[PDB]
Amino acid sequence: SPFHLNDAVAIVTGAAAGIGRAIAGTFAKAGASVVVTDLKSEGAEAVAAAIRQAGGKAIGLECNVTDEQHREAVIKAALDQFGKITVLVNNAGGGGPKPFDMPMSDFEWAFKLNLFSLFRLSQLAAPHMQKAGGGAILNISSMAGENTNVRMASYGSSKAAVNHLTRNIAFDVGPMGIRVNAIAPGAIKTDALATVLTPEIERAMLKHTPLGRLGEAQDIANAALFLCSPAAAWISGQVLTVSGGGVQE
Amino acid sequence: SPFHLNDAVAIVTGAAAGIGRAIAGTFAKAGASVVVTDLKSEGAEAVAAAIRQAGGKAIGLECNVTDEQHREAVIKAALDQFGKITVLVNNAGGGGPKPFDMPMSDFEWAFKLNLFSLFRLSQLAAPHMQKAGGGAILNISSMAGENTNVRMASYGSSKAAVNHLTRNIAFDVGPMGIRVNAIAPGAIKTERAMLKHTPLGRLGEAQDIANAALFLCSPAAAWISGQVLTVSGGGVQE
Repeated sequence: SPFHLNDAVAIVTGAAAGIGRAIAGTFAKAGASVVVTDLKSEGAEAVAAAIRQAGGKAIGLECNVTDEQHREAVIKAALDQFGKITVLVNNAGGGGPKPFDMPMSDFEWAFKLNLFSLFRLSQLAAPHMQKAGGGAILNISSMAGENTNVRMASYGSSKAAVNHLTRNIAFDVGPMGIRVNAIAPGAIKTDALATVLTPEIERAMLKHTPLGRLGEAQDIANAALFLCSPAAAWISGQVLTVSGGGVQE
Repeated sequence: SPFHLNDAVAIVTGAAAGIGRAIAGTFAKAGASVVVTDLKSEGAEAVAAAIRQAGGKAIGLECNVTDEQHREAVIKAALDQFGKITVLVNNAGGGGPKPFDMPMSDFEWAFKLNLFSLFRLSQLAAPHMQKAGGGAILNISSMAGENTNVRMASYGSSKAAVNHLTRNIAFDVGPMGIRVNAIAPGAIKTERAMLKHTPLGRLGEAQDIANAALFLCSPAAAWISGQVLTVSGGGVQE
């Protein structure tokens, strides 16, 4: 099977919960040594400990991905712990609906968090992936990068930039043996709150979801494993939308 | 004919030369009073003076569109001179090919110059547009916003952000009576290699872009918003 990550070393950011946590655990089961990072150090550590107790190799670190010193520390930690970097999953991000008249600090922060952080981490990881014989970068984007709605000036525009960055930097790092792809997830039921996801909003989301259920973090992690494995060795510059056939407003 | 800009007041940024200059002069000939701005004071004044000599209404002023005090000065100059704002053409921008390992300040500057500037100018103009009964915003983007190539990490990604900003803020400002569109222009004369994949077999003129700009800012486009119109002879140059 080509769907393994044998001898890989994967950095997974923002991974104390949700999609990032599922990606970290799945990648470790598939053979990768995993560097789990999160804004809360205790949460990254809990994921890494669970991986180790299940028979895998992992460490957990605090990382504010918007801080250059934190970014450099994560790169160094991966090299100090496992000797190389071959996979980078840029899952850290955030934001959401905001009014058109938002303060410019809010608009700029969407870009610092969703885009500048993962571009810089990609810059820092790429020389190490080339030295290791090749690698894969995976960006977790959002369906907002392709869809259009109210209150999306910062969130939608920053995620659109993530999508197009993915397509373009594939040309820059392909000759170094590095693939770059993105996943745009639909609405995920994992870690969603029952008060935020009460049956009337769930019914309204499922009305435009052909497959009749909301997503799970493991769905995204399965697609992430595919895109970071030799099974996707000739796939680069792609944005894969995982959303059950539809959209969830 | 609703292809005119009668009684309009249009701010046009980056208008000292090329597309911006053509849009300013075209918009004035179509009936608009034009606030011509450029990073270079002399470039903006020269175009505004040439418009006035040809019989139009125009003022020119320096504006670094990445400087908040400059942005506010342009809004105030439009209101002081002409009493309202109904059209904003965001043509100021820049950048180009850069290596993947560029300094981070280069990457961030692409977004400050190409995106943050025109979002903030859109925020500043919109309440005045709403009070005037409606308006049109036009963003001059780039074909790099939808194309994929080497050395495009900052330029391509920032122009893609401009395109998607256009699509999304159309939802926010439509209820204020404001349309928002973009143009992605092809290579303009200011050869057989650049034209090898251009169906119409010629380079563009600045006037080609200005004609499309005039349409999209005119009542003839009163029900068009959120669109990115590519004006490039059917293909990609170079």
